[PDB]
Amino acid sequence: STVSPGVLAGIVVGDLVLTVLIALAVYFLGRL
Amino acid sequence: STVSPGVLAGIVVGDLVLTVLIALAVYFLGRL
Ligand SMILES: CCCCCCCC/C=C\CCCCCCCC(=O)OC[C@H](O)CO
Ligand SMILES: [Ca+2]
Repeated sequence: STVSPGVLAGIVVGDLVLTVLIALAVYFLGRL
Repeated sequence: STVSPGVLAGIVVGDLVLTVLIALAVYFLGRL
């Protein structure tokens, strides 16, 4: 087979951190 | 190693849930 536990965690934590970065950037670009 | 179907489903849903709440949070905050 499915996915290794390390690959999944990396993908997901990566997904979420990116989600946060985008959210911050939308907020601040919205301050302009 | 390999991730069970149950855990994969739990993780995928946990990700989705945190994603929409992060989006909601920025919706609210951007409104201030
Ligand atoms: C292999 C591990 C990858 C780590 C990735 C972490 C990302 C999920 C973070 C928070 C979920 C919190 C929301 C709660 C939603 C239901 C609980 C849940 O996610 O359950 C997972 C568990 O594996 C059920 O078997
Ligand atoms: Ca995502």
